[PDB]
Formats: sequence, structure tokens, C-alpha cells
Amino acid sequence: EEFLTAEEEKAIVDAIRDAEKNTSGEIRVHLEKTSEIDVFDRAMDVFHNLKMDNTKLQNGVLIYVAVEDKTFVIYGDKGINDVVSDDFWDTTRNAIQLQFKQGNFKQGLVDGIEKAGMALAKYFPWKKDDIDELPNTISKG
Ligand SMILES: [Ca+2]
Ligand SMILES: [Ca+2]
Repeated sequence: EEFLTAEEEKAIVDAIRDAEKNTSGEIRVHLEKTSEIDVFDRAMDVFHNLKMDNTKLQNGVLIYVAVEDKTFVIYGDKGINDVVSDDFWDTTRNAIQLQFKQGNFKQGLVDGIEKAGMALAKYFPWKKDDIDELPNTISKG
């Protein structure tokens, strides 16, 4: 609950809104204290439980963070995985890690969100009648 201040949370939600003007992809952040040994499986469960599969193009992506460990997973839906190459999320991960290793938690998420919108834009361009399919709220567990 104290992971982020209200001002930091506002900056993150504003970064999602800006990223979603560059792509039809949908982005959410989920924060929790501790993860499971298989972090990918935990992020997949959270993605499901947040109903992030409810996008026309199956292009939702969850940035899952385990705050006590400062570890994270970028989990994209099937629409993304069917078209992108193996290095797709590298710039997003690097942008988050660069800031997390310096203790800049808010900035890591903002920078990752911005990078993710630009990466998704390559395969999922924003369209005039875009729908905001998933809430931009930070999910807390
Ligand atoms: Ca949208
Ligand atoms: Ca959204």
C-alpha cells in the first residue's frame, strides 16, 4: 500500500493513458509483496484473474511486480506472442531494471510503460475508434 505515493501512482496511471494513445495494446501494472517460485505462472494467474484477456486483439500486457524482491515479469497475451520476435520485451525490461537497480521504483514503471507502448505500436497501431478495453488502475494484491 506504501510501495507508491498517490503522486507516484498518478504518474503511472497517466503513463498508461499516454502509452495507450500509441497502440491498440492495453497495459496494466499489478503490485504485490511476494511472488511464487514460478513467477511466470503467478503473472499468468493474475492476468487471468484481472480478465486482461478481454481485448479484441488479445493484446493486453501485464507488468507484474513482486515489490519485496524488486523482481518482475512482463506477461503479454496470445495476440502479442503469436507475432512478436524473441527479443520483443527486452527494451521494456531493460528500461524498468535500469531504474529499479537505482531505487527509482516509480520511474522504472513509467519508463517501462512508455517503452511497452512504443514496442506494441510496431505490431498493434492505435486506431481512431480505439476503445479503452482494460482499466488503467494499478492492481494491488
Ligand atoms: Ca485501447
Ligand atoms: Ca487501458
